[PDB]
Amino acid sequence: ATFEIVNRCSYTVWAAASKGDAALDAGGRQLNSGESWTINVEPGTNGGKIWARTDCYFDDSGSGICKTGDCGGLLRCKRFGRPPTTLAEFSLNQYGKDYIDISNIKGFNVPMDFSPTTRGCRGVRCAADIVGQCPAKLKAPGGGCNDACTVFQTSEYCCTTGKCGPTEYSRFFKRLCPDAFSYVLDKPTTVTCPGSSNYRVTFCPTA
Repeated sequence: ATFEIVNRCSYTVWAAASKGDAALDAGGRQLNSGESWTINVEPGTNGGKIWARTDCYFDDSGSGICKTGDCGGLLRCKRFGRPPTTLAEFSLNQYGKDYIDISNIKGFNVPMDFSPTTRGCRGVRCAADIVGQCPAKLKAPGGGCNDACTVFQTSEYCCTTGKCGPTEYSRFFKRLCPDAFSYVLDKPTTVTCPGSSNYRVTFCPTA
């Protein structure tokens, strides 16, 4: 499956794609304002994620650091990135179908649209100004808006015991972005697409 990753933001981002234990495709690449990078993700990929990283420096071997989304200091990500990271999440060819969603469970750094380029389902979007409206105690000094598990490390925010409910913090994400996961047990906003669909992830989809 192809995922076209498009940076409409006015600033550079370093796209990242991983299923947690491995890169997807090259795993990472710089996208200047306007650039598009198309990756190929193996069918049957379960638990894939694509995200943006901001204010990165890499040296000539592709080692450095990002202020959001850093995946162990590599340009080419093999693991998930350091919150805060808006997440495009997908599992492909799961008993005949694809599942996609955007999640704020690991915070928000960059607005995002996650849409199929092929027929038979709809896309999802979290494009509100969550960084600018971010509650005081969630603001990440490094840039972006942390989820409350990251900040406070409690069973309630992290949903460790599998029994959490919504919170004042999760409700901020859900109000700004109703169509993205705001906490682990949020009512699902997952979209079912045909097996083997193709996709576009657009950073900053709106002015």
